Amino acid sequence: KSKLAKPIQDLIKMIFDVESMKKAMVEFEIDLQKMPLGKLSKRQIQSAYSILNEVQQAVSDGGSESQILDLSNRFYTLIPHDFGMKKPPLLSNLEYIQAKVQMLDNLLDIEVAYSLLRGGNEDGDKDPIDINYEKLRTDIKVVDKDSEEAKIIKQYVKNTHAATHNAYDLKVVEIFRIEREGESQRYKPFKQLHNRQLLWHGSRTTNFAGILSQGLRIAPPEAPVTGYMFGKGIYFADMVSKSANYCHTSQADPIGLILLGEVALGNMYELKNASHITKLPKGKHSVKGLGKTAPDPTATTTLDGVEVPLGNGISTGINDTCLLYNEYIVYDVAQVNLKYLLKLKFNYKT
Ligand SMILES: Cc1cccc2c1CCNC2=O
Repeated sequence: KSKLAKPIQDLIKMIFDVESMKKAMVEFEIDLQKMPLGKLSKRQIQSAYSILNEVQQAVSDGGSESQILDLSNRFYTLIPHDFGMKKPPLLSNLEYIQAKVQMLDNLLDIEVAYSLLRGGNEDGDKDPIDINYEKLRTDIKVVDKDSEEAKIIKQYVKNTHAATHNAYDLKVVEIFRIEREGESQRYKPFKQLHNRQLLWHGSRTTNFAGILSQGLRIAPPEAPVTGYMFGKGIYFADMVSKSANYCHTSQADPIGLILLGEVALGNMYELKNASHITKLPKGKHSVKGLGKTAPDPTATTTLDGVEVPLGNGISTGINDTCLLYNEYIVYDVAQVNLKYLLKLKFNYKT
C-alpha cells in the first residue's frame, strides 16, 4: 500500500483524475469523440498557438476575410470542436481568440498530466498512488494545522478575501509544504533581490500535475503576446480572492487548489492599464498592475525573510486605474520558488 499520509494520497488521486480532465475539455467545447485525451500532443498545441497568432494579426491589421476563414477552418480541423446544434463561430473576434489562447494554456498542462499517468506504471512493488507521486518529482509534506506557519497562512486567506468576490467563503482544508526538484537551485540568484513576497497563484485542478512537474511557466514563443494583459509572464496576486477565481470551482465542484510562491519582484514597473510588455525597462525586475484595493501595508509580516501582505483589504489612493486588485508579473521562470499548496473548500452562499 501507499506510504504517503492520507491527505497527500487524496491530493494525488485528485490531480490525476481522468474524469476531471475530460470535463475541462468539454468545457472548452472540444469534441471528445473526434479528439480523445490520447490524441493531444505538444506539437499539435504549438501549431494551434501559431494559427491563433496569425489570425490575431489578420483581425488587428484588417487582413482579408478569406484569410480569417481559412485560419478558422485550419484551427477547428486541428482541434475538433462540438458546438452542438449551432454554427461554429469564426476566429474573427479578439475576445473569442483570447478565450482560445487560454484553452491552449490549459491543454498544455492536461497533456502533461495524461502522459505521466500512462507512463511507467508497471512496478508492482509500489502502490499506484506512490508511483504517480514520484512522477511529480516534488517533495510534498503536510503542514501542521496548529503551527505558526499555518496560522500566518490562514490569516492571509481570511484577511485578503475581497469584497466584490464575496459570492462564496473559503475554508482552508489542508496546507502542503512543497519543494520541486531543482527549483531552489535555479532560484538561488534571486535571493540577492529585494522586495521578495509570498504571493498567490490559482489554477484548475487539472493543471496541477503539470505545474508540479514542470513548474509554473511562461506561454511558448508561438502564443500571441496579445493573449495576455501584461505580456507573457507568470501572474500572481496579493488578495486570495483574485487568485481563487482562477481555480474555476462551482457549487457542483467546490474543492480548489491554490499556490503560494515566493516571487522576486525587485524594482517593480507600476502600470495602471494594460501593456503587452515584451522588453522590461532597465532597472525593473517585474510588473505591478495597480489596483483600487490592496492589503493594508501596515499589517505586512515576514515568514523566513519573505514579506507576507496579510493585511485587510484597504483602498489604495490610486483612482485612474483599470484594475480592482494588484497583479504581479515576472518574465523569468527562475524568479519564483513555490512554497505551499493549499486545498481550499469554496462555500457558495445559497
Ligand atoms: C491574471 C492573473 C492575475 C493574478 C493572479 C492570477 C492570474 C491568472 C493566473 N493565476 C492567478 O492566480
